[PDB]
Amino acid sequence: HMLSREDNELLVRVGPGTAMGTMMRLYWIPFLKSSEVTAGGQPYRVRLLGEDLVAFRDNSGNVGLVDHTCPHRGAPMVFGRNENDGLRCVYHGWKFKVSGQCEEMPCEPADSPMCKRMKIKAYPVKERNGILWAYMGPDAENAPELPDVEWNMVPEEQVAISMRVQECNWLQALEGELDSAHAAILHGRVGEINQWRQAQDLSPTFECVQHDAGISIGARRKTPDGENYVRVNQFLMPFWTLVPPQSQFPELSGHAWVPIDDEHTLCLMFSYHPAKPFYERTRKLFKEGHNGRETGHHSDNAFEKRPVTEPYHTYWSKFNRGNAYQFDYQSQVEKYNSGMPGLWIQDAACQSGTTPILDRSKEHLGTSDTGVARMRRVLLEAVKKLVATGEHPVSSNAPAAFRWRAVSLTIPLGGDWTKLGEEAMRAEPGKDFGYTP
Amino acid sequence: HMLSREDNELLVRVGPGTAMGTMMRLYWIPFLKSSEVTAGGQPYRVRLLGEDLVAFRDNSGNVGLVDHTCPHRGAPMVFGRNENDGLRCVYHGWKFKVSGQCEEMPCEPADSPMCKRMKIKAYPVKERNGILWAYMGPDAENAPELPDVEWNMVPEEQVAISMRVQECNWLQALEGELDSAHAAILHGRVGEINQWRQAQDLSPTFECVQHDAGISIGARRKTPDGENYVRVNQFLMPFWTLVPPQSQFPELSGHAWVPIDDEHTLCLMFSYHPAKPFYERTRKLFKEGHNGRETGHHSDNAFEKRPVTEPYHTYWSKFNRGNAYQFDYQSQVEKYNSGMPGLWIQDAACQSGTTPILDRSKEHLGTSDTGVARMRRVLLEAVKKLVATGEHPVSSNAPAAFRWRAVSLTIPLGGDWTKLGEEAMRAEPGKDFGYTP
Amino acid sequence: HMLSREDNELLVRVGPGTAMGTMMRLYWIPFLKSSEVTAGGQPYRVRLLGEDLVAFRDNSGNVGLVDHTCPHRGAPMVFGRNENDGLRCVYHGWKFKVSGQCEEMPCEPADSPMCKRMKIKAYPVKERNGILWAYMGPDAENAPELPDVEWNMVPEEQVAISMRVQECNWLQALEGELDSAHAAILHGRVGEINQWRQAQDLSPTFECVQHDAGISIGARRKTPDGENYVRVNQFLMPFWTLVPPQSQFPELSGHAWVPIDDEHTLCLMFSYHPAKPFYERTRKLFKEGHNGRETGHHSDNAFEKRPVTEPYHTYWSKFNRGNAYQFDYQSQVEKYNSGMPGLWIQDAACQSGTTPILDRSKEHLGTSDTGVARMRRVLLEAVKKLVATGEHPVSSNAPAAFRWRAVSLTIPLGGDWTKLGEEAMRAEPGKDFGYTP
Ligand SMILES: N[C@@H](CCC(=O)O)C(=O)O
Ligand SMILES: N[C@@H](CCC(=O)O)C(=O)O
Ligand SMILES: N[C@@H](CCC(=O)O)C(=O)O
Ligand code: FES
Ligand code: FES
Ligand code: FES
Ligand SMILES: [Fe+2]
Ligand SMILES: [Fe+2]
Ligand SMILES: [Fe+2]
Repeated sequence: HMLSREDNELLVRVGPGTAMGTMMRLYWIPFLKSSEVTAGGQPYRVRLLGEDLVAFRDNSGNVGLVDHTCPHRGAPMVFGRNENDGLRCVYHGWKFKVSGQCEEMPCEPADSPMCKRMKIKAYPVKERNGILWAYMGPDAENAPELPDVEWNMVPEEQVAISMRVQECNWLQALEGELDSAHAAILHGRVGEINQWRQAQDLSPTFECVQHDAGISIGARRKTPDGENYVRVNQFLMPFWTLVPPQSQFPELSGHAWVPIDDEHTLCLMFSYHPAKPFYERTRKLFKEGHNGRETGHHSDNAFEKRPVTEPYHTYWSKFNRGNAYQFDYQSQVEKYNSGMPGLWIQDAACQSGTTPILDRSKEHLGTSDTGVARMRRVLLEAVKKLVATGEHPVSSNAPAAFRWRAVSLTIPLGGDWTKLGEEAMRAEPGKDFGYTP
Repeated sequence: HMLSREDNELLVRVGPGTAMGTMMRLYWIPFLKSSEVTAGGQPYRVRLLGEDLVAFRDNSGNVGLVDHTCPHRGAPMVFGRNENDGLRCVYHGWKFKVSGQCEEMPCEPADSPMCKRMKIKAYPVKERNGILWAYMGPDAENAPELPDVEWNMVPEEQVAISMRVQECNWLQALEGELDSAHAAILHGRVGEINQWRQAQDLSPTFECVQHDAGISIGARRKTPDGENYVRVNQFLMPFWTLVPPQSQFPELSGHAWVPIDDEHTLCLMFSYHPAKPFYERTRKLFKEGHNGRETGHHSDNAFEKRPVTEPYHTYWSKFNRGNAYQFDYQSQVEKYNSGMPGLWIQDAACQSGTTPILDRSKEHLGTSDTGVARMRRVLLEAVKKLVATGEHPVSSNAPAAFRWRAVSLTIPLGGDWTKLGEEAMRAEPGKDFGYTP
Repeated sequence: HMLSREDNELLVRVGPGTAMGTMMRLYWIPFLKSSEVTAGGQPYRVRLLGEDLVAFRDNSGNVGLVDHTCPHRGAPMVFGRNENDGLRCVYHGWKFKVSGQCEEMPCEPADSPMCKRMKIKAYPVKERNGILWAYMGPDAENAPELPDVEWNMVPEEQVAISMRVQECNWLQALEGELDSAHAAILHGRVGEINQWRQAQDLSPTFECVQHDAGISIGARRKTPDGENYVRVNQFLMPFWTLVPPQSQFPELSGHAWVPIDDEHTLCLMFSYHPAKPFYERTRKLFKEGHNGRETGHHSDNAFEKRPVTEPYHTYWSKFNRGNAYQFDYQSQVEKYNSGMPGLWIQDAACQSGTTPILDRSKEHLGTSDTGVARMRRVLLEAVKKLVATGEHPVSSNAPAAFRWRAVSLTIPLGGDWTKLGEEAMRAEPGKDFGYTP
C-alpha cells in the first residue's frame, strides 16, 4: 500500500510519451457536451492529457478535434473561420476538414501538391447521447467502439450532465469517489435520527473484487437492526467512478475524471435513472443550486469568465483555489461540518489539498482507504505491464466490460453481496434498480 | 529552409552574452520617443535586449540610460530624484550624471576617492527627430553614426510614430511584415471590385535580392490587364521592415522590431511621406482609431495602466493575450475575415501564436514564405560568422547602407523591377515617390 | 567585506535543511499576535522559514502550530474544525491536539492502534505579553527559555506592535535598520534648522563592538557645538535590530525580521517605553497613520484582502511591488525626498530593490555600510562554524544575553561611548533611559 515517489510519478504524469498518458490514450475520452459546438459556429478550445486542441462542428454537423496551433506558421486555430465544412486559419488561409486534411492554401500556386500532403494534427471524434468522445491513441484504425457505459447509453431524458475544471491532478480527485467513509464526515450537518444511512456506521469494513474493467469496492456497514448495508462503489478503467444510490429520489451518479494536464482535471459528472425519465426537480436543482448551495453538480451560472484561448474557457468555477472556494467560517460554526458552500466544493477543497499534485509517498493510509489502495494497485499493475512488455489492459479493447452499476444493498449480516447483488450490479437497457436503494 | 532547434535558438535569444544579443548590440537601438522623458522630470523604465534600465532627461536636456538598480545596495533607480543635472538614488544619496559617472556620495567622507571611481552601468544615447537611440555595444568609442533610415531623417511634420509592447519574441513579429500574401487574407472583409490590388492576385511569386544592409523582397502579382504589380518589402539589419505603399494617401510605413527580452518586443512603427507634410486626416486616425478599430498604429488612449517599475509602463495594450485581443466572433461572422478589432491586432494575434517564442523546427513553410526564409538566411549567416570568426556584419558600420524604400511598381509582364525600380527604391532627402503607388 | 555568490547563498537561504535555516531553527521565532487566534475560533495560516503551517487556539486557550496539510490524504488543515480542544480535518475526521497527537480517527475500527501512533508535524508554542513564539528546532526538549528581549517583557501598556509581509528576503530588510546614514537622506523633506540631529552630520564614522548575542554599532556624528552624538544601533542574533531613540517622545523601536521564505519577510515591529505607559498619541498615529502617511508601523486598515489559505493572509499591504508602493512623483517634487507615502514604505521600496533577493556579490559598499558589513561577518562566522563543526552560536542558549538597548548619547568629542553608555545600553525591568535621547 506504500508508494514510492517513482510509483506516484507513474500515476500522476499524463502528458504525451508518459506511461499513464500512453495508457490513457488507449481509451475513448469523453471531452465535451454536443451542445458546446454549434454547426458552423465558434470553435472551442480544450486541453486533454497535456495537449492543447480546438474542437469545431462543421456546417454538415460533424465535429473535428485539431491542434490549437496552425501547422503553417503557428497562428491560433481558435481564431479560424468555421465555414464551408472546414476551419480556416486567418493568417494565410489554410483550410482544414474535420479529418485534419488540408483542403486549400490560397497563397500557394494552384498546381502545388503541398496542400494534399498537408494535415493538421487531428483526432477522431464520436458523438453519443449529447457527449463528444475523442480517440487520442496512435492507431485510430484499430480503436474499439465506445465503452458500454450505461449513463451515456440511456435516452437523454434519463440523464443529467455537468462539467467543471478542478485545479488538481486527476487521481486524487477520482480517489474521493471511492472513499465511502468520507461522506458523512465531510458533507454532514452540525449536531443532528440520521440524514443518510452511511451516518449510522462511520467505519465501514471493505471488500474488493477485481473484474476485467476495474474493481468493485463494497463498503459494509451495520444497520440499527443488525443487517448489513453494503455500498458498492465501482471503479472502471481508466478514470471512471460510480456512486451507490441514496434512499430518496435514488439515482446513479459518477464521473469520468479526465486529465486536462498534470495539474488540472475535467470533472465530467453524470446522474441517471436506469429506467425512468430523470426527476425533474433534481435536474433543476443541479442546474440552479439547492438552498443557495452547489449540489454534486456544478450549477449553470457559477463559472468565471475566461478568454476563448483558454481551454474549457466556460468551465472554470467561481469557487476556486484563488478565493479558498468562498469558504464560509460562520456556516461551518452554525450549520455544516465543512464551511464550503456546496457538495462538490467540499469534495474539491479537501481532495485538491494544498498543492495540485498529491505526493502519496507522504500520505498515511488507514482502513478507510482500502478501496483507494486497491484501485491504485489495478492502475499501477496495468501501467507497469504496459511499460514492461507493451501489453494493453483487457478493458482497452472490450466495450462490453463496462456494463456495471454501483448498488446500495440491504442484506443479512455477513451476506455475500457479490452473489446477492450479482444481477443489480449488471447494467441493462431500461432495467430498473432491482432493489430498494 | 528547414531550421534546427539550434538555429531557432540562435535567432530568438537576445539576452547579454548570446549570439543574437551580441550582434544586435552592434547597432543603434531606437528605444523611446523624445517626449517620454521631460527635462528634470520623471525617469522612465525600459528593458532592451534582456536588460532592465532607466532613462532620464536631465535639467540641461540631455538623456541618460542607466542600470535600473543602484550599484550601492540595489535600490530602484526609477525612484531616484532627477535634479541638478543628475539622477540621485534616495536610499543613500548616490548621484549619477547622464554618462554614468557618480558625482556625489553624501554619506561618505569628503576626502573619499570611491566617488570618482564609481560608475553606474550606462549606455550612450543619441537623439534625432523626436527619437532616442541607445548604443549597447561593448565599444562605444567605436560606434558608427546613427543609420541613415529615411523615416527618422525627414522633418517631423512628415512622419507619424507609435509604439506598443507585443507579448512575443521579436523575429516572428518581424516576419509578419515580410509576408506580402498574408494581408488580403488576414485583413480582408467578408464577401466583397476589390479593396487593395493585392486582393487581385492571392499567390504572388517571389524574388529576393540581397544588399549590404539586408534584402529586397519582390512579391510579383498579375494585374487584371496582364501587367505586373510588384510589391517590394525591405528588410534592413537587424530588425527593420519597410512596407510598400498603397494607392490611396500613399505613405511609407515600417517598424523596428526591438527585442525587449526573449518573450517581448517593442513595436516601433513609423509612417512617413518622403516629400510632403504627412496627411493630417491619416495622422489623426492613427491616434484616435478608424471606424472604432485600431489602424496599423496603436491609438493613443488604448493602453492599460502599469506601475512605473514595469518597463515601457505606458505601452501595454488593452488588446493582449490575457483577453484574447478582445476578439469579437460576431464581427468575424458579419464583416471582417478576422474578428480582431483592428489592423495591428489582427497581425499581433496571428504572429504571436499560442506561445511567446515560435519553434520554427515545427513549422511547414510554403512559397508564400520565400521572403521570410531568405531574411532568416541573412540573419543566420551573419550571426554564425560572428560566432565562428568574430566578423561583424557590413551594415553594422555603414550608415549610408540603410538608404532604402519599399516600392509598389506597375511594370510590363515579366519586367525587371530591380532595374525599373532602381531609383524609386533609393531614399533621398525630400525626393517624392517617383511613380504612382 | 566582499561576498561570494556562495556566501550570499549561505545567508539568504532559510528553508528546511539549509545552513541558515538550520541556524535560525535554534532560536524561538516570534510569529503571531495572541489576538490573531481566538480560543476555539478560526485557525490562521502562517509560513515560517519556508514551511507552511496552521496555528489555532483551542477551547482551553492553548495554541498549537501544525502542518497546513492533513497527514492522512493531504486536505488543508486551515479548513478544519477547531472544537473540543483539537483541530479536526473535515475530510475523514482526524482530530489533533495542540501537541500534534492524533486523538480520533472516526472512520477507523475502534480497536485500531494507528490513532495513538499518529502525529501531525507540530512545533511547541509559548506565549508572552501578547506574542506567540514557536520553536522549530529538531530537539524541542532541549530548547532554552524565550530570549530576554525587553520589548516583549514590559507590561503591554508600554509597547506598541505591528506586523506586515514585505516581498523581499529577510537580510536586505534587516540591513536597512543597521544603516544610520540612510535615514536623513531617504526620509527627509525637500529643501528645509534641522528635523532630526542625524541631519546635522550626513557622514557618521563607525565603530562596532561584538558581544555574545550580536554587535553594537556606534554611528558617531559631529554636533553643531563640537560634541559627539553617538547613535548605537543593536543587532541581536539571528534577526533582531534595535533603533536608537529620537529627541521627541523618545521610544525604543526595532524589528524581528522573520523569514517567511526565501523571498518574503514578516516584519514584526515593536515600539516601547522602557519605564512609562506608551505615548497615547504615538500609539494612535501608528494605528491610523500620520498626516495621511504610514509611520514606521503598518497602519491597521491598509492591508489587502487575501484568502484564508494564504500565509499571513491579513498582513499583505496595499503598498506593494505590484503597484510600486503607490509611489507619488508629485509629492517627491514638492515635499518629500522620496515619494513613497510613508516611513516604512520608503524603507521597503529601497531595501526590497528590483528583485526579492539581493545579490551581494554585485554590490559596492562604502563606509556607511561599516555596520552592515560587521553584522554579516557575525552571521557568516556563526553559520560556517555550524556547517563546519556543528557548533551552535552562544546566543542560541543564553536568554540573558539579549538584555540590550540602542542608545542616542551626547558625549565629549572623541568619547568612549562603550564606557559612557555601558549602563544605558543595559536593559532592566522598568529602568528609564538614563539620559536625554
Ligand atoms: N461524490 C459523492 C460520493 C458518495 C460516496 O462515495 O458514497 C461524495 O463526494 O460524497
Ligand atoms: N504591416 C502590414 C504589411 C503589409 C504588407 O506586407 O504588404 C500588414 O500587416 O498588413
Ligand atoms: N527604522 C528606522 C531606523 C532609524 C535608524 O537606523 O537610525 C528607519 O528606517 O529610518
Ligand atoms: S499561420 Fe495558419 S495559414 Fe499561415
Ligand atoms: S542603494 Fe542607492 S545610494 Fe545606497
Ligand atoms: S485527509 Fe484529513 S482526515 Fe483524511
Ligand atoms: Fe464527497
Ligand atoms: Fe498584416
Ligand atoms: Fe529608514
